[PDB]
Amino acid sequence: MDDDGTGQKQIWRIEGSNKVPVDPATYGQFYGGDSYIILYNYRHGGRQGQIIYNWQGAQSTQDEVAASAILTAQLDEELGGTPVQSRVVQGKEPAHLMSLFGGKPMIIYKGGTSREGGQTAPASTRLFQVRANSAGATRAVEVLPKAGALNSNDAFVLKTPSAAYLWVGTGASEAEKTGAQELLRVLRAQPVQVAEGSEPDGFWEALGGKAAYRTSPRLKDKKMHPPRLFACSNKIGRFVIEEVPGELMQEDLATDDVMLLDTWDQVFVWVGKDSQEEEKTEALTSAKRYIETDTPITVVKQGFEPPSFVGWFLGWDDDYW
Ligand SMILES: [Ca+2]
Ligand SMILES: [Ca+2]
Ligand SMILES: [Ca+2]
Repeated sequence: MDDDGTGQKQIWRIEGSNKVPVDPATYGQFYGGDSYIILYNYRHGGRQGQIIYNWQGAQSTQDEVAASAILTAQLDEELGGTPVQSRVVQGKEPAHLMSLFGGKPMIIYKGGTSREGGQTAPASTRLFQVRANSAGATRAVEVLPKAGALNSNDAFVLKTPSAAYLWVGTGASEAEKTGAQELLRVLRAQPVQVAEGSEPDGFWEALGGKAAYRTSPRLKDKKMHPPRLFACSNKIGRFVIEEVPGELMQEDLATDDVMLLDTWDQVFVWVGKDSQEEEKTEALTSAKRYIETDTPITVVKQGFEPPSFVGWFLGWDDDYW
């Protein structure tokens, strides 16, 4: 897609069985608990065009997903069947969708709406993980405001009732720092800038006390062989290993298989709780083989992941499974 992302867009959120307009002043901000529809009208190389992006937040329920399916069939038909359709889950957005918000980062809040509970209110202390990919696309994902949630590879924003902080990992890029600044503008708070290793007492206090967090040599490295995740499985009748692209999300770890995370200087073998013995044995064999064609191999179990592993994921919830 060569279009520059500056065409007219409309964004609706799924609320029960309806789609409901989102405040246009907040375009680029989404609730991870919800599902959205973006109708993007553009003009490129002489001709007009249309795309519908169906965006699914990582905590969106199965009924929201079914309701957007009907809602998109309705929109498609209202428009005469003219648009290009594309389904997208959180963290796997193509470049073109990321460009729609004017160089701003996509911001993803905790919470959302449901038929039962309505619109959740924002917490009074919130933490945001700001990560950008090789190509400069930036995502700011809200997580639980604990010290353990930090990782040296990224920038973070911390907003309390009384103060705001912009924490900067040793490994954080300039695109991640810029993105944190833009989140801070949307939050209407002015930051105290904080480098990793020289945090003020107020920063730790606001996170609930100082603690160990997600770090390693590789996570700390600025230079960036950026890490690769693989799914290993014998569910089809034989053992195979395929790559999982896009941002590393916790949903990508298949709980009935074994996963390999290659951070170059190390290889993690994550073992799903419903994976079979043979999947782990063969994955250990394949990792060892891949390494020797040119390094610790660390085995980790679902629910008992060390911080060196978890730091590579964009958002982690300890009560996800
Ligand atoms: Ca929801
Ligand atoms: Ca980073
Ligand atoms: Ca399996």
